[PDB]
Amino acid sequence: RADVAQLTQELGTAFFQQQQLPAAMADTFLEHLCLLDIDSEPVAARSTSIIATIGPASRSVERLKEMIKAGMNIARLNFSHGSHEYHAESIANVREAVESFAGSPLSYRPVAIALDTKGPGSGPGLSEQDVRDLRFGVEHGVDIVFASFVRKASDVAAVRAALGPEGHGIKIISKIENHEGVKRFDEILEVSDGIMVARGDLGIEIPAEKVFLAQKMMIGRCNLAGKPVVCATQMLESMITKPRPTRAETSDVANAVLDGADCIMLSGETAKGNFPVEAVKMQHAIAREAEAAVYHRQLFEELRRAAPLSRDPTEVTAIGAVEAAFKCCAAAIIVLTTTGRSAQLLSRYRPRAAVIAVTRSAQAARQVHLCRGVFPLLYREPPEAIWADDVDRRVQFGIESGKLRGFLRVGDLVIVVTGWRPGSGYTNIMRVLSIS
Amino acid sequence: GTAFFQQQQLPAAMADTFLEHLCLLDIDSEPVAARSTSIIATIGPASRSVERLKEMIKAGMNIARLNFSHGSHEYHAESIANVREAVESFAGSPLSYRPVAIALDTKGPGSGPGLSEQDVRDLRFGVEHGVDIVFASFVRKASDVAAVRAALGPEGHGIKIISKIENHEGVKRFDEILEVSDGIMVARGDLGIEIPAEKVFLAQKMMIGRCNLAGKPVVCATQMLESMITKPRPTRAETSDVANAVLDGADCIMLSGETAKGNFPVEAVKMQHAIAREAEAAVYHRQLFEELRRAAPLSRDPTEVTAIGAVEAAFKCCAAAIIVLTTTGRSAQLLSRYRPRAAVIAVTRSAQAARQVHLCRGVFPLLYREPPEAIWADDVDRRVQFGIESGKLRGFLRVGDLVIVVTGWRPGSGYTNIMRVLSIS
Amino acid sequence: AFFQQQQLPAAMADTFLEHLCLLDIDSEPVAARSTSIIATIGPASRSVERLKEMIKAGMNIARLNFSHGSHEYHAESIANVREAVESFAGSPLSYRPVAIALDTKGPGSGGLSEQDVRDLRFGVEHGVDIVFASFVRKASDVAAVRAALGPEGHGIKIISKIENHEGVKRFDEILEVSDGIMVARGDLGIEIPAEKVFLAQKMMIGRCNLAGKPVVCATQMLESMITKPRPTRAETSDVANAVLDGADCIMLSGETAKGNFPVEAVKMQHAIAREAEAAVYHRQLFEELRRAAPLSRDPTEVTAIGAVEAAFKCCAAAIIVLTTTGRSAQLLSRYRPRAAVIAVTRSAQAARQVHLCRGVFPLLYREPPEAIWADDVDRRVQFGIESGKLRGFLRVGDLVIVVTGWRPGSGYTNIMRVLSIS
Amino acid sequence: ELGTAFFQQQQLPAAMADTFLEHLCLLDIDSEPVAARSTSIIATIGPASRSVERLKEMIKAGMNIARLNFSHGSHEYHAESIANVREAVESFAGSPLSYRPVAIALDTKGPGPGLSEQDVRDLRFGVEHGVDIVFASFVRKASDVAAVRAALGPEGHGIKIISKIENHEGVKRFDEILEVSDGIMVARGDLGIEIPAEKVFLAQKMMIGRCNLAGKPVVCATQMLESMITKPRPTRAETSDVANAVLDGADCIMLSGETAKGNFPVEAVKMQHAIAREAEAAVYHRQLFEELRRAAPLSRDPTEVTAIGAVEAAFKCCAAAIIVLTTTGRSAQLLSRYRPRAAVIAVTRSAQAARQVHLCRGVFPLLYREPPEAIWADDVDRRVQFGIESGKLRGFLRVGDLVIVVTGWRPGSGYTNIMRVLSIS
Ligand SMILES: O=S(=O)(NCc1ccc(S(=O)(=O)c2ccc(O)c(O)c2)cc1)c1cc(O)c(O)cc1-c1ccc(O)cc1
Ligand SMILES: O=S(=O)(NCc1ccc(S(=O)(=O)c2ccc(O)c(O)c2)cc1)c1cc(O)c(O)cc1-c1ccc(O)cc1
Ligand SMILES: O=P(O)(O)OC[C@H]1O[C@](O)(COP(=O)(O)O)[C@@H](O)[C@@H]1O
Ligand SMILES: O=P(O)(O)OC[C@H]1O[C@](O)(COP(=O)(O)O)[C@@H](O)[C@@H]1O
Ligand SMILES: O=P(O)(O)OC[C@H]1O[C@](O)(COP(=O)(O)O)[C@@H](O)[C@@H]1O
Ligand SMILES: O=P(O)(O)OC[C@H]1O[C@](O)(COP(=O)(O)O)[C@@H](O)[C@@H]1O
Ligand SMILES: O=C([O-])C(=O)[O-]
Ligand SMILES: O=C([O-])C(=O)[O-]
Ligand SMILES: O=C([O-])C(=O)[O-]
Ligand SMILES: O=C([O-])C(=O)[O-]
Ligand SMILES: [K+]
Ligand SMILES: [K+]
Ligand SMILES: [K+]
Ligand SMILES: [K+]
Ligand SMILES: [Mg+2]
Ligand SMILES: [Mg+2]
Ligand SMILES: [Mg+2]
Ligand SMILES: [Mg+2]
Repeated sequence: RADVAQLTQELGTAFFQQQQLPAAMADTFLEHLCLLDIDSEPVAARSTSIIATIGPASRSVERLKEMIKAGMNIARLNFSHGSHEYHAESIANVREAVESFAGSPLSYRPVAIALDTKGPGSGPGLSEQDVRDLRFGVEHGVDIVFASFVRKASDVAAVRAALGPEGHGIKIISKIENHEGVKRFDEILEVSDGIMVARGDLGIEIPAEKVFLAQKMMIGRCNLAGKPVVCATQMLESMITKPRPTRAETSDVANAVLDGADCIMLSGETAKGNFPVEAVKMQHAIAREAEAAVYHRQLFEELRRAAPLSRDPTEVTAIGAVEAAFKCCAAAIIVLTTTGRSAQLLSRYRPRAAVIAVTRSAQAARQVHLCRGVFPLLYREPPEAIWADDVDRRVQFGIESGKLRGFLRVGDLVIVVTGWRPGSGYTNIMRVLSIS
Repeated sequence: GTAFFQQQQLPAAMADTFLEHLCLLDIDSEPVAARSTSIIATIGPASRSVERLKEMIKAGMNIARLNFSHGSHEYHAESIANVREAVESFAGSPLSYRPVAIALDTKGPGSGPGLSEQDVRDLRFGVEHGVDIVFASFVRKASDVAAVRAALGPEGHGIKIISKIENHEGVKRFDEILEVSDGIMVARGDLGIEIPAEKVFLAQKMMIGRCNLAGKPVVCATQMLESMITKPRPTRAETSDVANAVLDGADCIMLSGETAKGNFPVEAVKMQHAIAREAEAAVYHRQLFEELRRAAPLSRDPTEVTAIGAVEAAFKCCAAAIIVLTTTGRSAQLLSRYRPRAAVIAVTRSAQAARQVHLCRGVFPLLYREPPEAIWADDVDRRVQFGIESGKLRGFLRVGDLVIVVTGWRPGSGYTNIMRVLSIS
Repeated sequence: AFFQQQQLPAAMADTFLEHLCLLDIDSEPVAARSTSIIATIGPASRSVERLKEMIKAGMNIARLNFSHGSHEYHAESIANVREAVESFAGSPLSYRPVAIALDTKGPGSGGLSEQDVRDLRFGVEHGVDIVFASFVRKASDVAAVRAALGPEGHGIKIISKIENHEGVKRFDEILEVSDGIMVARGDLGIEIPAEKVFLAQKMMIGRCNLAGKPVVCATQMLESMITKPRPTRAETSDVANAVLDGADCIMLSGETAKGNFPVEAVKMQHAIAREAEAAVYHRQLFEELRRAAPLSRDPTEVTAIGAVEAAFKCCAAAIIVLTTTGRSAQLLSRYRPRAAVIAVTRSAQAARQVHLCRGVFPLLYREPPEAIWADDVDRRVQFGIESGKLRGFLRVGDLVIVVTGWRPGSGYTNIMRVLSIS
Repeated sequence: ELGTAFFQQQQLPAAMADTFLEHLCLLDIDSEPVAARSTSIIATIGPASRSVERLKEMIKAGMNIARLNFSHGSHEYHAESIANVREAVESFAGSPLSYRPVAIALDTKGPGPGLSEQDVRDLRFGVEHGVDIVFASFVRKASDVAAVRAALGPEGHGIKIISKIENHEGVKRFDEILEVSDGIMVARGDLGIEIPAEKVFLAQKMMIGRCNLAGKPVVCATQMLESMITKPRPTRAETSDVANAVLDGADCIMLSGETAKGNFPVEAVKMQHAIAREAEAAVYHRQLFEELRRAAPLSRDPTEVTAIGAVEAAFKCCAAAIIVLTTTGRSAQLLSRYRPRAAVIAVTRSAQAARQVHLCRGVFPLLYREPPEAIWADDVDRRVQFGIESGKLRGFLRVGDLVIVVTGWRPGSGYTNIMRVLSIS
C-alpha cells in the first residue's frame, strides 16, 4: 500500500478503481488475473489500431464516414480482387470521407491507406501483376503495402524495388502465411517495417491447431524488435451475417491485444458483410477493455531487460519518458516527430499513457497508426521565425488539442518529448509539465 | 538426448522471461505428453448412437453432459444407458479402459429466486441414475449451492457440484460461491448476454485464476468451436479461443451444439484434443509453478505436504508421470493444483472417483478391478504395477523413465504421506 | 575489455547466486569511489599537513567528537580543516569540498543536556554542515536538537545516532524527522547483545535506502589499524559488507583521531569501498528500489527516476544535475545508479553536505551570473562536462544524462536531456 | 494451530518478505532464534585448549571440529592432543542428551614443487591416527589434490580433503580444484597477503557461492574474532564478519589463534555460536531456495530428486526436522545443499560419517549402535524412531509435530528414493 498511498490520497480512490488499476498493481501474474474486474471501466483512448478491408459493403462515402467515426484507422484495399479503376474509386471515397472532418483541425482523424498484394501464386517471387499493382500504389500515394506470402528477405527487397525511388517512404508489412515464412521469420522481420500474422492462409499451410503458436511467437518477436505487428483474419467472422459475434470471437480479439498486437484487422466482416460498422465498433469495445487488462508491471520490466543497451538518444529518451509517465500516472506523453520514429520508440515500451504525436507530415500522421498507442495530430500552421517558439507552439497544440479531445485536464501531469535541433533524428529531451 | 529437449516446447519452457518464452515457441516442436485438459461433450441427437459414442470416447471425450433444459427424464435415461453401454464395451481390456463421467446440467431457476420445482425433480433423477457431477445453472449466491446439495439428499453426498456463473451477480458473489462449490463453469452463453460481450474475457480470466488459486476445477464453456456445428474445420478465432482457455488455466473445455446437434461431433472432439495438447506444452511452467507454490498456503495436512514435494521431485527429474493411489480422488486433485508437466496417473477402485477426477487437469484415471491381496503392502504394489503397465500400453511410459509414486501409510482415504522415486523397468 | 572490468560479468547475472559465482578478483574497478569517508579529527589528524594528506587519501567529511576537548580545541581543528581544504583551491580539479560534522556528547543520565545546547550553539556559530546527534531515542530528541540550532541553523543536516534498544524500536519515528541515521555500533554493541548488532545495522540501512535518506556505518571498522599498518581479515570484510548492505558513508574514529596510521586507514577504506561498489548487484537492486519507491506527482521525483532509467539504458558515464540545496542530486542517488551523479551548485554548504549521499560528486560553481538565465544554466552544464573530462569521469563518445529545471530557485527540476560528450 | 508467537520468532516476518529490500527492513533484534545452530565451529587446538578439562568446556560451548595445525608441534604433541579430544568427547557418553561426535581435522604445513616430505609424513600420521578430515594447505591446481589423495595411502581413502585456497593461482584455478576436492577452505590469512587485502571479500563470496552451487562444504577461516586472543569481547567488525560469513553461505566457521593460544578460547567458541544462530535465522530462504533450485541442474539421481522433494515438503509445513538414514553421509549432504530451515537429523551406523557430516550446514549426526534386525524394514523403522526419540530428548520435537523422513528402498548406500511425512506420537 505504501507504494501507492500518497498518490491514492491525491488522485482519489475512484481513479485507482478504474482501468484495471487494482490488477495492474498486483505482485504476481496469478494475483493480476484474480483482480481483473468487469466493473472497472476503461478510461484511456483505444490504443490498438483497427484495419478495415474496403469492399462493396464499405465503399460509399456515407458508409466510410460512419466507419471512421466507429474507429477505423487504416483502410485495406485487397488487390486479389477488383480492377485498378475499382481501387482508385475506393481510395477517392476514403479520402473524401476523411477530408470531410478536416474543417476542424483540433479533431480531424488521419486514416492510412494500405495496399494488400495478390501475391506470387505458383511463382518463386514477385509476380508481374504485383509489379503493376505496386506501381499503382506509388502513383496513388498509398501509405502501406501488406506484402502477401513473404517467404524470405529477398521477397521484401523485390517489393521495395518495385515501389521505385518515389516509394521510399511507403511502409512494407510482410504477411507471414506459410511454414517457410515462419521458419525464416528473423530474416524477414530484419528487412521489413512490420509483420502481419495472416491466419487464413497460415491455417491451411500449417496445422490449424499450431496457428496460435505462430501468432504468439511472431507478436513476441515484433514486440522485442519494436516493430508493428498485425493480427488478421476471421477475428469476428460470424458478424459477416449476424449483428453480434460468438464468445470465441470476442475472446480472440481480446487475446490478440493481450498477446501484444499493434493492429487488429477485419476482412469479409467489413468488405462484404451485413454489419461493417458494427464489426468496427465491436473491435473498438474489446480492444479498450483488453488494453486496460495488460499487466504493465511485468511487461515493462521484461521489455527493459530484453531490449539491448542503446547509445541512440531517441531510444534513451523514450525509455526515460515511459518510466516517468508510469511514476506519476501521466495521462499522456506528447512527442514531436517528423517521420513517426520518436513516437514508435515510445510505443515499443508499451506505456499506459497515450502517445500524442504532433507532426507536420500528413503521411507520417497516417503511418503511425501502425504503432500501438500513438494518436497522431496533424499540425498545419506555418513555421514561426524562431525555431524554439515553433517547438513551443506545437507542444501547446498537443496540450490544447488533448484538452479539447478527451485526453487532458487542469492539474494533470504530462511528459513532453522534443529534440535539440530541427530535422528528424535529434530527439533528446524529456520534460515533466503540469497542465494549466 | 538433444531430441528430448527440442520437443514439447522445452526451449520456451527454459526461458528467463515470459517475453523470451513467447519468442521461443516453435511450430515444429511436437507435443509428447498426454492431453491433460478434459473434454466435456454435450449429448444429443448427433451423439446418442451407441456406435457414435464409441468413436467419441476414442476421439477423447472424458465427460458426457446431459442438458436438462431439453428432453424428458425418459430421454435422459436412454442417453445414460447408451453412454454406459459404449463406455463398458471397452471394459474387457482393463489396461486401456477409459472411464467417462456423466454430468447433469440443470434447467435453472428461470424467473424464480432460487431452486425451481423442475430442478428438484431433475436432481432426484440424477441421484437415482448415479450421475457423477451436477452443472448447476445460474448460481448467484452460496445458498443456491446449499439448495442443490439438499435436493441431492443423503444418497447424493458424493456427487460433485460445479456452479455455473452466468450473470453479474454470480461474478460479484464469486468468492462465496466458489467456497461452497466443488468447482465452477464459466457459462459464456448467458454470461455474454447478461454482461457486455466485450467484458466476458475479463470474467473468464478472473474466474480461472481464482479457481487455480483455490485448487478447484474450472470449466470454460460455449461457442468454443461453434462453426463446426455445420463446417468440417473451425475458424481462426475458434482455435485461438480453445488454445487461450487452456493457457488461461481451464481444467476442462466444453462442446455444446458442436456434439449435441451438429454434423461433426467426432471431429469437434478431435479438434479440441489437438489444440489442447499443443497449448499444454506452451504453458510457461517456470513462472506458473513458482506462483502456485508461493500463493498456496502453508499446511500441516500430510496429503498437501506430500503433493508439493512430489510435484517438485517430478520437475527435478523430468518424470514421465506421478502415479498416485486414491479412494476419493483428493490426493490426485492436490497434485493437479500445482500444474505438473508430468501426467498424474490416478489408480482407484472407486468407479465414481475414476469418473470424477476428469474434472482436474492432468489426472488420468485408471479403474482397478482386482479384489484385494491379503497383505496390504502387496495390494498397494499390485496397483502401482497396474499404473505402470497401463501407462506403458497407453504410451505414457517407457523403460528407463523415472516416475514419482504417491501412496499412504494405511488403507482408507486421507492418509497419503509417501513419495517414492522409481525407475521404469 | 570494457565488459570484463568493474565486475560487469557478475552485474549481468540472472540470479544473485550466479552473481556471486562470477565475482572476479582480476576485474578492476573503474568508477569513482561513491561511498563517502568520515574521518574523526584528533591529535593524530589535526595538523594542516596531515589533513592535506587525508583529503588526498579520500576523506570527505571531518568529524569533531565533542565528547572530548574544549571549544577552543575544536575551533582550531575547524580552522585547520578549512586551511587544508583551500590549499587545493588554486587548481580546482584537486579541489574537493570537505564537510564538517559535529558529534555531540549526548544526554548522559538525563533529553537534551546543557552541554549539548552550548556545543550546538558553537556549531552554528562556526558554520558546521552536519550534526551527528548522540543517543537519539525518540522524535522529540531530534526536535530538541533542531530547536537548539536556532533560526541560523535551519540548513544544518541532523544525522540521528541510534545507540540503544529504544532507538532501534522507535526507528521509524526518528527517521521521519531526521535528515539521516548513523548506526553507532560502539554503544549499540554494549546496549544490546553484541551478536544482534548486524541485524540492527542491516535493518537500519535497508529502511534508510527505502526512504532515500543517508545512512552511516560507524565504529571499529578498521580498529586494529590504530596500532598496525594493515587491518585484519574481519575488518576488510566489515567495510566491504557495510558498502554492500547499502551504507552511504563509512566512518573512522580512533583509527584517525589517535592512531599511528590515520592516512593509511583512509586509503584502506577508499580501496575496499571501490571494490565493493563494483560488486553491487544493480540488476536486482535497481528493480527493487524502482518498485518500492512510491508513485509521485512531484516533478523532481519523476525526473529523477526517468534520468536513472535513461542512464542504465545507455551505460551513461554520469548524470550531471544542477542543484541549490542538494535535493535533486539526493533523489537521483536514492535509485543507486552505476553512473556518477555530478552535482553542480553555487552553494558551498550544499557542496559539502551532498557527500552524505552515495555517488554524488559535488562541483562548486563560483562564477558571476550571466544576464540571460538560460545561458547561466548552459554554462554550469558545460562546467560539469569539462570538469568531468578533466577529472577522468568522462571521455569523448560517452553519453551523459543532464538534469535541470524550468525556472531559477530550488524545487523546479523537471528536465532530463541525453547528451553525447564531444 | 501454531500460534502468532511462533510466527514472530526466528525472523519469520523477514522470511516471508516478497523482496530482499523488505526482508532487510523486517529484520528484528527482538525476534529470538529457536532452531539449533547449523553452521559448525572449527576450533584450533593448542596450549590454550589442549587439556581434557578445557576441551570439555569447548565441546559444551559448541566446538564440532577440532583442528590440529601441523605447521607447529611434533607428532607426539599432536597424538596427545587427539587423545585429549577423544577423552573429552567420550566423557559425555553416559548421557544421550549431551553426547556429540567431534571430527578431527589435520591442517598441513604446506609446500617446493610438489607435496613436501613433511606433508607426506604428516598425512601418514593422520591415516594412522584415524583423522576425519585434511585441510590441505596452498592448493593451487587439481594435481595438488591428487598428490594429497595419493598420500592418504591404501587405508585413508574415506578421509575428506578440504582444499585451502590461499593465493592467486588457487583462486584462478578454483573450478578444477573444487571438482576433485570434497570441499574448500577460504584461508584468508595467506590469501590477504598473496592478493590485495581489499579483494579478499570478493574471493570469499565467489568461493562460497560456487561451493553452495556445487553442494560441497565451504569453510570461512582466519581472524574472525582476532581481538579475542587478548580481549574478553570482540570488536564490531569481528561480530559483523562472523555474521556475514554465515549469511554468505559458509558451512563452517573457524577459530585459529583465538582458541590455540588466546586467553579466552571458550568465550570465542561461545561468541561464534551466538552470532551463527542469529545469522542463520536471518537467511532469506525464499529467494535462496528458488535460486538453488533453478541453478542446480536437472537430475536423474534418486537421492538428489528425493532431497529436493523433502526440502520443499519441510518448507510447506514448517517441519521441525528432516530425519535421514545415511551410511556415508551423502543423503544428508544432498539435503543440506538446498539450505532447509529444518534441522537435518542424520542417523548412521558409521562413527566416521557421523563426525564428517559436521562439514555440511544443518546436519546433526546421531550415531546408532543397535545390532541389525533380521527384517530390514524393522531395522529401518527402529532407526527412524531412534531419530524421533533423540529429537524429543534434545528439544527439536514434540507430540503433534510434523517431520519429513528420508530413506531408500533397499539396504546399502546409494538407494535413497523415499520421502515420508510423519506426525510425531
Ligand atoms: O506481463 S505480461 O502481461 N504477462 C506475463 C505472464 C507471466 C506469467 C505467465 S504463466 O507463468 O504462464 C501463468 C499463467 C497463469 C497463472 O495463473 C500464473 O500464475 C502464471 C503468463 C504471463 C506479458 C509480458 C510480456 O513480456 C509479453 O511479451 C506479453 C505479456 C502478455 C502475454 C499474454 C497475455 O495473455 C497477457 C500479457
Ligand atoms: O539486489 S541486491 O544487491 N541483492 C539481493 C539479494 C538477493 C538474494 C539474496 S539471498 O536470498 O539471501 C541469497 C544469498 C546467497 C545466495 O547464494 C543466494 O542464491 C541467495 C541476497 C541478496 C540488494 C537489493 C536490495 O533491495 C537491497 O536493499 C540491498 C541489496 C544488497 C544487500 C546486501 C548484499 O550483500 C548485496 C546486495
Ligand atoms: O521522430 P523524428 O522523425 O526523429 O523527429 C523528431 C524531430 O522533431 C523535432 O522535435 C522538431 O523538428 P522540426 O522542427 O524539424 O519539426 C526535432 O527536434 C527532432 O529531431
Ligand atoms: O486420495 P484419498 O481419497 O485420500 O486416498 C488415498 C489413500 O489411498 C491409499 O494409498 C490406498 O488405500 P486403500 O488400500 O484403502 O485403497 C491410502 O494409503 C491413502 O490414504
Ligand atoms: O535540487 P534543488 O535544490 O531543488 O535545485 C534545483 C534547481 O536548480 C536549477 O536547475 C537552477 O536554479 P538556479 O539558477 O537558481 O541555480 C533550477 O531550475 C532547479 O529548480
Ligand atoms: O546416504 P547414503 O550413504 O547413500 O545411505 C542411504 C542409504 O540408507 C538407507 O536408507 C538404509 O540403508 P542401510 O539399512 O544399509 O543402513 C538405504 O536405503 C539408503 O540407500
Ligand atoms: O491474406 C490474408 O489476410 C490471410 O491469408 O489471412
Ligand atoms: O448455460 C450455458 O452453458 C451457457 O449459458 O453458456
Ligand atoms: O557514539 C558512537 O559513535 C558509537 O557508539 O559508535
Ligand atoms: O592457513 C590458513 O588458515 C590461512 O592462511 O588463513
Ligand atoms: K491479397
Ligand atoms: K441447462
Ligand atoms: K560524541
Ligand atoms: K597449517
Ligand atoms: Mg492470405
Ligand atoms: Mg446458460
Ligand atoms: Mg556512542
Ligand atoms: Mg595459510
